[PDB]
Amino acid sequence: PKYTIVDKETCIACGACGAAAPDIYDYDEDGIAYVTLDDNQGIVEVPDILIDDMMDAFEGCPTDSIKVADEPFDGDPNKFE
Ligand code: SF4
Repeated sequence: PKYTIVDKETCIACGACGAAAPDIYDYDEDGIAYVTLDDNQGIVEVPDILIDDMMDAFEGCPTDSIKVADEPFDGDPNKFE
């Protein structure tokens, strides 16, 4: 499986990820991205049909703020660092 999460501490509010993967990422009132699948907790497996969009958003993010992993993040975007 795949899980994804935004590191809100590094996001620069550029609007690219919601364009790449609108069913996965949206934004708070200040434009900081978050994963809508699971309220940015990194615990809901990304649907198979959405993985390619997820990878577009992940690869495109200018500040490497989107994380992807094969195990849940359990709330911590920096778990695998
Ligand atoms: S693409 Fe990256 S920097 Fe831009 S809004 Fe999404 S998470 Fe933030």
